[PDB]
Amino acid sequence: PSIVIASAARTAVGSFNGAFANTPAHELGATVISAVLERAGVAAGEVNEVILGQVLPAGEGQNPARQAAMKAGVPQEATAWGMNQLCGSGLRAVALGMQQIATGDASIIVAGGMESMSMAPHCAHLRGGVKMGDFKMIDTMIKDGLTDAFYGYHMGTTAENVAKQWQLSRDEQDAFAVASYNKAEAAQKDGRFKDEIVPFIVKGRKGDITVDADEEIRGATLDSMAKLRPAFDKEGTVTAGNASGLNDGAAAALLMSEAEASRRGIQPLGRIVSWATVGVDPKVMGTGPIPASRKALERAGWKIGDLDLVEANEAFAAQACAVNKDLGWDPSIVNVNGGAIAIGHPIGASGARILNTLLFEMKRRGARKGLATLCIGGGMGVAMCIESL
Amino acid sequence: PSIVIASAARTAVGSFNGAFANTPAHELGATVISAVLERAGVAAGEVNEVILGQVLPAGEGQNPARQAAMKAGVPQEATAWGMNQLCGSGLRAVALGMQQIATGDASIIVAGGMESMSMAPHCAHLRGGVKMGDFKMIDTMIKDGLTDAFYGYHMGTTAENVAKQWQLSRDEQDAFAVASYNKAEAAQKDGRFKDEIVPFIVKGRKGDITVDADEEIRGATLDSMAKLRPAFDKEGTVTAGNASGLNDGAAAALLMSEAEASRRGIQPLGRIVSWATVGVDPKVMGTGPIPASRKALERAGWKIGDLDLVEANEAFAAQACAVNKDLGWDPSIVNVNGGAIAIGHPIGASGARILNTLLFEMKRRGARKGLATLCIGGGMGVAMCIESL
Amino acid sequence: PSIVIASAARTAVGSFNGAFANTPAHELGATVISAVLERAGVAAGEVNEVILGQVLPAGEGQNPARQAAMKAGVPQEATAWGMNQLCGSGLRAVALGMQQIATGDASIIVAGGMESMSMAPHCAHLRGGVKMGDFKMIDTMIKDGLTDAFYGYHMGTTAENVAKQWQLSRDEQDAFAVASYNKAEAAQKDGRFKDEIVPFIVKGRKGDITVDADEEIRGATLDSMAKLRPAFDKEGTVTAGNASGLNDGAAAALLMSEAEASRRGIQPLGRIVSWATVGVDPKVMGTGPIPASRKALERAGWKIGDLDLVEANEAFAAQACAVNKDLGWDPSIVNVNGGAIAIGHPIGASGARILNTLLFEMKRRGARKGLATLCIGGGMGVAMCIESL
Amino acid sequence: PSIVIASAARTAVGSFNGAFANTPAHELGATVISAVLERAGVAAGEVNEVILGQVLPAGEGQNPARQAAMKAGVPQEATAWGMNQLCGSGLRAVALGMQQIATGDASIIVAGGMESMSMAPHCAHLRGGVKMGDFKMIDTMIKDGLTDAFYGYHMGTTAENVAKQWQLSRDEQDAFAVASYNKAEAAQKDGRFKDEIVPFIVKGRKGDITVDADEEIRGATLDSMAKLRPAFDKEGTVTAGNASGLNDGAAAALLMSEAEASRRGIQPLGRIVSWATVGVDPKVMGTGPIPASRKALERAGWKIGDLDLVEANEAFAAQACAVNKDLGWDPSIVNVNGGAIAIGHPIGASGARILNTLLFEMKRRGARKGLATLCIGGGMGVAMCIESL
Ligand SMILES: CC(C)(COP(=O)(O)OP(=O)(O)OC[C@H]1O[C@@H](n2cnc3c(N)ncnc32)[C@H](O)[C@@H]1OP(=O)(O)O)[C@@H](O)C(=O)NCCC(=O)NCCS
Ligand SMILES: CC(C)(COP(=O)(O)OP(=O)(O)OC[C@H]1O[C@@H](n2cnc3c(N)ncnc32)[C@H](O)[C@@H]1OP(=O)(O)O)[C@@H](O)C(=O)NCCC(=O)NCCS
Ligand SMILES: CC(C)(COP(=O)(O)OP(=O)(O)OC[C@H]1O[C@@H](n2cnc3c(N)ncnc32)[C@H](O)[C@@H]1OP(=O)(O)O)[C@@H](O)C(=O)NCCC(=O)NCCS
Ligand SMILES: CC(C)(COP(=O)(O)OP(=O)(O)OC[C@H]1O[C@@H](n2cnc3c(N)ncnc32)[C@H](O)[C@@H]1OP(=O)(O)O)[C@@H](O)C(=O)NCCC(=O)NCCS
Ligand SMILES: [Cl-]
Ligand SMILES: [Cl-]
Repeated sequence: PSIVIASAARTAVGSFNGAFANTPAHELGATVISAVLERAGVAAGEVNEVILGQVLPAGEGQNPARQAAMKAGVPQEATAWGMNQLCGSGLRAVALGMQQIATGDASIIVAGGMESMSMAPHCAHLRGGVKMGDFKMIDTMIKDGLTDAFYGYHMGTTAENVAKQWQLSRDEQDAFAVASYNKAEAAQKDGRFKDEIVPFIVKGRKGDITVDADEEIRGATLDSMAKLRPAFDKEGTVTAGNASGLNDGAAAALLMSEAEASRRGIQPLGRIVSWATVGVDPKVMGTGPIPASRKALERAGWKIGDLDLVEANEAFAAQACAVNKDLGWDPSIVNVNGGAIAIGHPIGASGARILNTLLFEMKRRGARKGLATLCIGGGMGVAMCIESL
Repeated sequence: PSIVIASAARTAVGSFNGAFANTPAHELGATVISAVLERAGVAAGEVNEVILGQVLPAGEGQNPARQAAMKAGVPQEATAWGMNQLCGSGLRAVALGMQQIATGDASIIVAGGMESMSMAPHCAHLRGGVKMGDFKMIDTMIKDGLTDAFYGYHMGTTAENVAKQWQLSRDEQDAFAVASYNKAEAAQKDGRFKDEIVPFIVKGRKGDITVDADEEIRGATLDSMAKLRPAFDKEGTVTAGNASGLNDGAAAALLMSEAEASRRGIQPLGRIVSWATVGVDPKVMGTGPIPASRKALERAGWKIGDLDLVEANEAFAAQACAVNKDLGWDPSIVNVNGGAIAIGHPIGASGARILNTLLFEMKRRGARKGLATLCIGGGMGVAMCIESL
Repeated sequence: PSIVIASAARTAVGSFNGAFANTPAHELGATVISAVLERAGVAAGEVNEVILGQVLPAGEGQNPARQAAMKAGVPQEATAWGMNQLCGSGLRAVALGMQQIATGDASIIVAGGMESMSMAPHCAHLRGGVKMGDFKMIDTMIKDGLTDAFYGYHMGTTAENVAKQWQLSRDEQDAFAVASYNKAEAAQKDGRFKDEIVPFIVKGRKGDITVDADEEIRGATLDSMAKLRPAFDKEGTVTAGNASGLNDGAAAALLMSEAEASRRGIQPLGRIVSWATVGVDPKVMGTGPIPASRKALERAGWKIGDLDLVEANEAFAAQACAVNKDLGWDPSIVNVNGGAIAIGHPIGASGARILNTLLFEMKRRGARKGLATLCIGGGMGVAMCIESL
Repeated sequence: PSIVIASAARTAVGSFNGAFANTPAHELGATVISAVLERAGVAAGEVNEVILGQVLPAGEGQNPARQAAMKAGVPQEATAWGMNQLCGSGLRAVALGMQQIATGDASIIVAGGMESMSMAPHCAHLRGGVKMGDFKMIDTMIKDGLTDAFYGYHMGTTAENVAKQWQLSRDEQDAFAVASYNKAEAAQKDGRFKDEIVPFIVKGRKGDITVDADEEIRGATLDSMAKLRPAFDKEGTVTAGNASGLNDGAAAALLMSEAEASRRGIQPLGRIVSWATVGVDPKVMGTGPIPASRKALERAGWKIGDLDLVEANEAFAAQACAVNKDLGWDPSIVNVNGGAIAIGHPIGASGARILNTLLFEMKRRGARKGLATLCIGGGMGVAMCIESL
């Protein structure tokens, strides 16, 4: 069978404790679900299932994916569930939703990801009681999202391991960072994000605020990156500038068979040709996209040179430089409008975020063969190949 | 294609703050993952992916499914992720794992569920700061697992609504409870749970303790159940006895193609013929399995009378009577060895728990056509049809 | 015997989460202790005991009064302790320190009060453990400082009771408020607070900041005060403007016998002639100063008309108007430089704050007979009479 | 003037999380206040002021001393306040109340101490917000009661400093421990605690329980105490047996002039002749009573040999041996009925607890000149001399 992406939308990537500081994840997910239905002309009463990836759902209630679907207008007859493959969750939900229609068990799937790292609460197991002494209040964002459970240190330390393993100097990593900021700043000015971004209405008590611009996009220079202190180790290279930040947002895509799009007169953004996921050593989780993209290309029967456009998520400057240096694809086609270093890294939603950036990127310049991939904590990677119709 | 279940295992369902009081979820998941590999003769280096459902992973670290696979012995080459469809998570992971091999994207899948409601922490959003006044510490088990996010009350209140519409007397619900305990009492005595249960070693500081028996099995009487006070409403019918409890445990199943099983000389427990999931009104979420089982049966080409054994999860006595009364299947084949009212309700693992109980019961008494289904909070249901080889 | 006040000092009253947001109470107290020693020519090695009132010391460590004395330079040979009579703590410590020298058990006492309501933590009894359900995180400032333990409502409700019992209109309370702001702002412009205020250096990571002005002194308007909604009752008269705020600060005074001051050539600010404390009904705790000041005046043998200057703490506009209406003293001599409505209300330190304001105003204009008094939560009041040497 | 102790009472010292696990301090204080009034024939409407020492009042509400007086029956006209000199609060409150009558400002004072270390909550300053990362939940009992704010370690470490500097072997410390337990067991068997102890009725949901016996009194052996591991240092000498525990309780005494007692026909337990408090190095806070008792004896004009009975609080076995070795008084008259090692150490109430034990023992065996003293955290000590009428 053939599965296409009829429409795709995403909210503007918000800053940590920024515009979406007090906005739950499912409310951001409800906006993109309603948006992909409007952009494709499909009614809510036709969605079979909603698949939204989310890593930090603590305190939001029973199944925020169902809450997002019901709030967006999807009726009670449909189903919904959340998945967690860390950073590659947003892209795997699209592949999982692709398999739902592939196995003949569904006809229309709204799949994507949503994440609100600002609303992540602090937790502590208190059922057994604390008879005496102090106890830690654990940050769910850091513990369940940003710390490798096998070695105990942050994901930035795994980037330091990649930097030591590939011999990536502080100047070479900062040079890759400023390139991402310069490509993202030009894209926001030229309006290359307006098609992907659906405006979100932050309902506040002191009036309403419309968010329709990635607020983590700033202007960095090569000298403003050499003054940043290392954020993870006292003798390291990864700083707050050459590393992706903590962000909120949501993204989704409307999936359907290739015959259904022709029946509805829908012109899909692209067709899902192949997907893949492979694991690596958690010490060097940043090398995840290397065998994942090659396995995706191997299943699609495509060479690396056949690709016309690449979206490789920039979790860190060290991991992004190695993947580009190793795969050897033309860096002029990788993250043409910037990357997660300049846009943001909403863990649950970043998988579908770079998919939105890629799908509209293939349409805007006439690219035919695209590829999106991300690195995953704990030593994993996911990749998907998209062809234009 | 054809997907079979080569092996299945489950831990004993532990009580709230009982044997697994201080045991993380992924440790229980590691035992079942390693068990299904031993019972089938498949090495750990052959698992492509691990799909484990889990509702309450707060404070356990990055992707507890990955931690369970690595601790069980699954190498770094494989991938892993967690899913959340509330109570139907344990069963949907099997269907999702079936689709991985169906689409030719995987060869060996270890799928199931794990949940540790005792290790569920209390949380509170504290990033924005508390300027003044008291703030609540939210229990993640109740909030993210046992409260409908659309009406705000407990799952027990939804059972009262099902009881009001289906005319289920106070005595008729207690009669279903004692029937579940008496069938569970006979199953534990006759040893019909020893094959499915894999022993877990609770390593404590005062020696080691082996857990290989469901510690929630007691002897209930009809008069000891009519004196229980309603635990959810001041004037109701749902009590602590006729409702599922808070429990810990894990369960899984090894998935593989039917040709691969014959090539390895494995005798599969059964073949996955059909699956389905549909949503219902959140007011009567206990009626989830009603439209789900018919959709699963219609895809398999089976009549309702064709089933030889049924495992319908007993979230509440009210919901179980309604699901049985509407489909009209012979009550002698539903939960022959007892149900969740007497065994326990590990949210993430209950979907695969009743699958293990069904698979080993179908094999020991020669049943050919089986069906497992559960109700899901928020108004959903999941069902799977299994045939024996 | 005769006990005089050789010197007195106070820190600038800081706003809630303002200049002293991250400054512990004992650090503010150490500055005032060092100040009263410099202004009197007495060394730190001569202080026999340090008595500092403090209402909210939770989480600050063992006996913050001892920490303030040690940090200020008082040697280990001396003693120190903290007391708690709520809002009258700052003034009762002076009377208690006066009794130390009166009974011949001490010769030089540094007495006063300190409070940091911004550093008040949230607490919860967790030793018995929370098996199930949510639990409240109790604000120590609200619970242990601003809530009557006999009727359960805020201290602002007791002001409403005083307003209802004394028939104090909303316009009369706001008129008293703007009068307090105008007297304090004009006093701050004319520099009538520089003598009392000792500058505090808030050592922050982004440089040092000197605080030498009560930062809650603002310009209020009658129309900007009549639009404020009542903060305690939905249909009431006490608002955030006509009520004292939550504030941080410290104040103290160096006590010594009248003969020792003449031996040291010190000109004391005043002599403590009489003191008194009496209790009232907790429903109308604002009437505390009424029988306390009358008992203090009778012990000194003074009539109400004999007073030349009065400092009656303005906890609320309702409580302050009632005290003036009952005692009947000339309002032109009460709070000449403003009150707690415009300066601030650090509960533990407010008792010594108005003492500093009274002592320095009596000295500059030649007043001989003064009286300071405050209302106390739970239905109490404290008052002290000061005569000039 | 002359101030006598007309009556005295105390609650049984409860164990940590024991009989008084859920009993607030002021409820224990209300029982002792009512008890000292009945034993002297004085009504509650005659008490001028209530002075209760308390170290851990976090979360109990506004001024727990006021709550204890009101619940015991003291009318609203009277006043009440709490003081905090750590371990010397219970005894210094008696001295402060003695000075109230000495300066002619009061006639009848109910003074003592109360402490409920089991009800001590965990706290954390959360107004400024936790931007990122984990934060500790501070135990108010450990932080504000048992940790030296100048060196950061527990009070047990100060005992280790005393033990190393005074040449006190670990076996000599354990030998002092069993002597305290054996003297307490014999005193409890012979009923020498019945006069001082007033029964407390713990009102629980499962019926009422009368507590009239110190539940921390057990039978210890020399070999069961020499096998205990040091609780403060990994290679130390202070164990859980030779150190005082965490306990709850309350104690008080009714103070009045010697002439007023004769007017009422009251036979006082003793007359307060002298009191004193002096500070020492916080490194060796256990040596507090050494210069404090010498100063108290010098104010009374008594030599050490003039004492007939001594109550020296046993905070630790190391500090108690050093105080006896330096002062050189006959150990046969010190703690005849046992000490805090076997009875308990309620911080706020220990000062008045050993006062009750001293007052009733001096009366029962005819002792004339007595002395009570305790060591105080942060490097202080307090002592009081009592003579018989
Ligand atoms: C690195 C990290 C800790 C930054 O945390 P942060 O401090 O709250 O973010 P900030 O923007 O405040 O960075 C701190 C400083 O750097 C500055 N800064 C950020 N980006 C900059 C840039 N491009 N140029 C210059 N300065 C920059 C900030 O303005 C700030 O200024 P300050 O010195 O006054 O504080 C966070 O982004 C991170 O850990 N990212 C990786 C997390 C993650 O998702 N890992 C998994 C990926 S798979
Ligand atoms: C978990 C649950 C049992 C809570 O009841 P509970 O009040 O917390 O149970 P308790 O903590 O009071 O302790 C268990 C009590 O039940 C009693 N009990 C348990 N099984 C019993 C039996 N078979 N016969 C008689 N009494 C029994 C115990 O003796 C105890 O009595 P007690 O209250 O006097 O001490 C249940 O009411 C519930 O809330 N389930 C929610 C989980 C859920 O939603 N499942 C469906 C998912 S859709
Ligand atoms: C009354 C109380 C709850 C105020 O709470 P608060 O909101 O945190 O204090 P605020 O100053 O921030 O009041 C908030 C609003 O009122 C405004 N406001 C405050 N004082 C004002 C004034 N004098 N004129 C005009 N506006 C004023 C603030 O600017 C703010 O407006 P905005 O936030 O809408 O822009 C608090 O001050 C209080 O409870 N005090 C009681 C003290 C007490 O009990 N003492 C012991 C009694 S013995
Ligand atoms: C010493 C201290 C750390 C121990 O706390 P604790 O361990 O909770 O006290 P416990 O009652 O639980 O004693 C626990 C252990 O010691 C043993 N123990 C206690 N008292 C004993 C005794 N009298 N004889 C023999 N063994 C004893 C217990 O049985 C247990 O050993 P176990 O593991 O074999 O069961 C704690 O009491 C403390 O900090 N005390 C200091 C109090 C203080 O500083 N007061 C102020 C003085 S200035
Ligand atoms: Cl002196
Ligand atoms: Cl009197």
